Order: sequence, then structure tokens, then C-alpha cells
Amino acid sequence: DSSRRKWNKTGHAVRAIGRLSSLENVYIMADKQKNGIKANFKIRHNIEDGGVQLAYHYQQNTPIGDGPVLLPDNHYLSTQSKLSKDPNEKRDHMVLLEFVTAAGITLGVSKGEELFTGVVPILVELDGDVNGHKFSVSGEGEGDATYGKLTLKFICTTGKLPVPWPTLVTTLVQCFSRYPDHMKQHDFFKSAMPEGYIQERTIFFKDDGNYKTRAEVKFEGDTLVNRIELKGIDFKEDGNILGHKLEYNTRDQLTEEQIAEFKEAFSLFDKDGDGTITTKELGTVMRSLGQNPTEAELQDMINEVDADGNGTIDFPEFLTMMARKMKDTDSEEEIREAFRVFDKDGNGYISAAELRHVMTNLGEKLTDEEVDEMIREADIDGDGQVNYEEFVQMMTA
Ligand SMILES: [Ca+2]
Ligand SMILES: [Ca+2]
Ligand SMILES: [Ca+2]
Ligand SMILES: [Ca+2]
Repeated sequence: DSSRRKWNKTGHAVRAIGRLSSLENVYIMADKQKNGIKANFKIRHNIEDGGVQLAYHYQQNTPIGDGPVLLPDNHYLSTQSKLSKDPNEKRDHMVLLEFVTAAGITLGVSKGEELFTGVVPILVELDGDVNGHKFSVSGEGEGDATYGKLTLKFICTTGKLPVPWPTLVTTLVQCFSRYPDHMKQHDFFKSAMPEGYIQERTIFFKDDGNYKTRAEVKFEGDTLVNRIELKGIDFKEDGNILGHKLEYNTRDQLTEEQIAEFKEAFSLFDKDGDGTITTKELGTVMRSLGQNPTEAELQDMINEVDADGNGTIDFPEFLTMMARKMKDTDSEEEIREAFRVFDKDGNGYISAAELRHVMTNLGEKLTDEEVDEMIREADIDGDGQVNYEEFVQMMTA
């Protein structure tokens, strides 16, 4: 099927631009008034059987001790988590593997960091109360900040956890993040150790309640300990949280067929075939789709996924951002936005002339018959056009 592969390539390009235009990282900034930092970010929780539950986080951290700390320039953390189960464990539990790296400062170490050069034991204790449903969680494992690596197992010590495990991941030690060499002066978290910091958040679950958390993170002997209280209010008993409607298992697939699909979209951008995407190349493709980014906007889009800070999107960086984009689910607003890239006139239907316009602009030399074949592959009800629902099915993996 040459039609379905043209949909895939084009769809992945639109999806790539979507990711580049989104803010998916953990954004950190100095909070001078508190001698610390604040942060904001959003988490996408896959809903079982379809859709996304958004969780908007606001965070602030303040040192526990009076020693000097590092106040960072603006930057972000980028995370990769894998949730699993221990087959021998009968209690309600979560096994967590996590890698976290700082970035967001283009190219061109505190005493506290010394405590993190090797493997450090971790303890986590959480008491929670969500809509009056109380619970406790205890966790243990270790952190290896050299690689930004955490391995932890958590148990609900009160029996059944009344909220989905994924909703507690962000609450359950950012001092283990890997900061690159050129960003070591921006690592507040380690700079506050061993005395530690207080971390507070409010977490807004869209169309549902919110969590309020306060935690003390500090060394107790040789162990890095995170002690947390969590209070949730305003939840719907039958919502995605209290109703346990969120996926547990990390959907970190990535067939080699999918990686190949990603590479095809990569090469639409990488038109000189040197294995990296520049602002110039990104701008070219966006304009072809009817957009008009400034140079500053293009730099910012690249910076959002530019792991090594060299100002371009390298092939491995592109694979990484696309993996994240496919792992997580897009919102209805985001999908409709992609739909509108094709549905130029906004009547709810992608016509042959509209599809032709897009493919032609992307430099895809396609005959009028080829376009027709594309429409047909997607045209479910047979009306000779592609409606939202049919577009969605073409875009879903
Ligand atoms: Ca290139
Ligand atoms: Ca790069
Ligand atoms: Ca239309
Ligand atoms: Ca149709």
C-alpha cells in the first residue's frame, strides 16, 4: 500500500511539527524571593481505551538550610519513565525505572554535587488523602545521577491505592537528574544538599480534581529521603482518577517499522541529507504547510528537543522526540489542529483538492490519480472526502 505510506510520512511530519510546537519538558526558573526555584510542566496520562488525561503541574522549591545554593538560568529537564510490575509481589505496587537529563541551554559544580558521584540509596514515604480516601506509600531503591538514573519500587502499605499509580510518579527526587557539563552551575537541587529542600506542588487534573503536595528531600545518613504529604480534593468518584481509568503500562513500543517511518519523516526535513535538521530546514517545511515562523520561533522549537545544545535537531534527537510523541496521546485540540493543516477551508472534510494542495506544497510529486488513491484509502463512508473521524483513523498507529 503506497497510499497508506504517503499518509504515514505526511502525518508524521505534521506530528513532528506538532511536537516541536509543544512544551513537554519540565521548565525550571530561578525564584530569588525564596532563594530557590519554581517550575511548571504538564503530564499526559493515557486513558484506557483511548484519549489523554492532562495533569498541569506548578512547583516551587526552597532550601532547608542557610548555606549558599545555585540559582539557575531558565532550562528544562527531560524524562523517560518505564513502569512495570514485580511478578512475585502480591501487594499493590509500582516498579519504576527513570532517566532524567537537563537541557535547554545552548552550547557556548557545587559541593552538594559531590554527594551524587556514585550510587545513592533512596527512601520515599508518602501519606495521601484524596477526597477523604487515605493511603500511604513507601518506596526504596537507588539513584545514579551520573546517568540521571533512578530505580525504585513502591508499595501501597495501606492496601489498595485509591488513585492510579501513574498519577503519583511526579510526586514520588530531582537531585538525581543528569546536568551536562555546560549546565552544572544551574543545578539547584544538588546544591541544596545534604541539608535539602522543601518541594511543593499543585497538580491540576483537567476536568477533574487537583493534588496539593509538600515534600522534604534531604539526606538522612547516607540515604536520600523524600517525605511527602499529599492532599487531593474536588475529584469525581467516577472520573479517570478515582475510577481507575488510566493505563498503567508504559506503551514504549517502537517497532523497527515505526523507526523506519520516523526516518522517512526526518528526511522530509533533512533535505540536504546531512543527518541533522537546521532552523532553515524546519522553516522551509513549515512554510510549505502554510505557516510562517520567525527565526526566534524556529530556534525555540529546536531548543525544546535539542539534547546536546548544538542548535540543530540531530537524527537521534528526532527519534527521541518522536518516540515521546507516539508514547503519549494528543488532546482533541491538538488532533483538530493537525486536521486543519489539511482541511484548509474548515468545513470538516478534506477534499481531493485540499490533499492535492498539501502534497504538492511538500514537493511530493503526485498524479491526480495518486491523490485520489490516498483519499480512497482513508475514505471510510465513501463520500469522496476525509472527515475528522476518518483522519483520526489514518493517523493512529
Ligand atoms: Ca540537514
Ligand atoms: Ca542537537
Ligand atoms: Ca475542507
Ligand atoms: Ca468520507
